[PDB]
Amino acid sequence: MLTMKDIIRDGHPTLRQKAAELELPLTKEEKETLIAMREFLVNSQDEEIAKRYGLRSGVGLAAPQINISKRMIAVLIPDDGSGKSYDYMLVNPKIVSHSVQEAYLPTGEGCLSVDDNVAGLVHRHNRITIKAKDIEGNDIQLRLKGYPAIVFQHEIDHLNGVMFYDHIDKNHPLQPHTDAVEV
Ligand SMILES: O=C(NO)N[C@@H](Cc1ccccc1)C(=O)O
Ligand code: NI
Repeated sequence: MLTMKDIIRDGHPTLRQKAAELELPLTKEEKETLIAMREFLVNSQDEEIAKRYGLRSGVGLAAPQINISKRMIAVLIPDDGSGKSYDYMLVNPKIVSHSVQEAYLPTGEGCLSVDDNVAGLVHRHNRITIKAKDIEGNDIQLRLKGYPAIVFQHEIDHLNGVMFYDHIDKNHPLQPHTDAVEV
């Protein structure tokens, strides 16, 4: 199983590289590392396993964060309210379209790879369409709004060497953009 030992930290140069596109089919090694990335998120969300193994709670993980410079992401967003849950292991995820209207978490964002908290709103697209492959090479198209769109944008950022804190207005960090939706 993966643990916080496996997650590299702000300053590691792998987090600032552009992740390489994967060829398909995936190698067994690649499937296994993507299943383990999901398993980490699952483990990080069980309070007993997470206490026992000192896991931070996470809803998304990009392979660069375990120092693998490949374009795979895991998202595990539990039901929490609506009936909408998100459980996705994506290969070569790409945002193909998005809203002009922005969205932000009113408390800013966190990062398993970031030991500090950073204050500041991170404005993202309220709505996105993603095309990607699943672990078996089949085609996935996601239409996402609000919380999940923000999480996926966070994870895809990692594949392009971008960190949540790069989006933070240096002067007015807690000023919401006009007509930006609060999630
Ligand atoms: O750090 C990772 N993945 O990179 N995952 C974040 C996801 C996230 C995104 C935006 C706001 C809050 C949280 C986490 O702490 O669960
Ligand atoms: Ni992060």
